Amino acid sequence: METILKMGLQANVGSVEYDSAKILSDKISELSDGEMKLLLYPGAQLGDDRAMLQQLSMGDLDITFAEFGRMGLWIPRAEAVMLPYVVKNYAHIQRIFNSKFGQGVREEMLTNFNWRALDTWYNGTRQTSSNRPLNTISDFEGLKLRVPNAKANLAFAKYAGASPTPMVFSEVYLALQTNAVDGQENPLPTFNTMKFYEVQPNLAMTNHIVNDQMVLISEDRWQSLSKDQQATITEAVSVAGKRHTNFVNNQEKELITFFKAEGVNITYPDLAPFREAMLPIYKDFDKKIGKQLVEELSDI
Ligand SMILES: CC(=O)N[C@H]1[C@H]([C@H](O)[C@H](O)CO)O[C@](O)(C(=O)O)C[C@@H]1O
Repeated sequence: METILKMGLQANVGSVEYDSAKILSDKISELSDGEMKLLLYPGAQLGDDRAMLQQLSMGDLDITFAEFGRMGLWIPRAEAVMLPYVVKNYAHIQRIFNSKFGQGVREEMLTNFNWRALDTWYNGTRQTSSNRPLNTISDFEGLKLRVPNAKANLAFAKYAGASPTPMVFSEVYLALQTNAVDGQENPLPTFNTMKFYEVQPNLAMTNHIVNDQMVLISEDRWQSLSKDQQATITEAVSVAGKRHTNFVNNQEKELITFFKAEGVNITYPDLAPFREAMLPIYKDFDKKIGKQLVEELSDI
């Protein structure tokens, strides 16, 4: 081996994201005949996504994952893509990523922050688990709902009427287990592999945020690779992404049966009241960004 790359991710070994990172790594080695290798640093051992993104900018890490909307911390308009109920499905996030708006964000990521977006995959639609059944939006009143350190998720919790509790991902299981919080929200593969179902007796299909999953490489690293090495990474990303998105789609169907068998009570609230409750988020965001951006993205 001669060219050694490093990838970091928050998700643990055993997660869909890790499984796909291992595919990346295996395909990079296979297609390069062992000349290239990808080392893997899971479980947020390097920090959270925000920290790993900075490490990519500095060249201390080569590859990491990030949602398009997470770019909003550095490129404010991108946040709109993570506001609850804006993105309808994966095909919609693909239209956004490929649109002139998406291209403009991707160019800014490369120019300012040394991030080259190679693809974006489907990471699932977030759902809300809890220690009591949630059948209507009114049931969110008083719910101590853990959220990531992300304003969109915090706003979902706030406008649903819950009491948002930001917390890093690695601390969630213990907080649920001890009832320090009453619930969390994440896609179903995550709810499975993090074992949150072991400590959450209810799951509500709020369908509130569609998460993509960009594969970012340091632009400096990319430019230093040969054309052959670039082709290897492009093909590895294509192979891994096809498998990732398909696995998430399959799991979103198959996991319902599994969670029921494990004793989880699954509820399906009417979502029209949830969508209505989120409208002030869009008005505020449009006011801050200076245009009707949420509506323009929703119509892309
Ligand atoms: C790429 C990445 O690290 N994604 C992580 C996301 C994002 O940080 C968040 O959605 C904001 O974009 O948060 C989690 O879902 C969470 O803490 O519940 C864990 C997940 O691994």
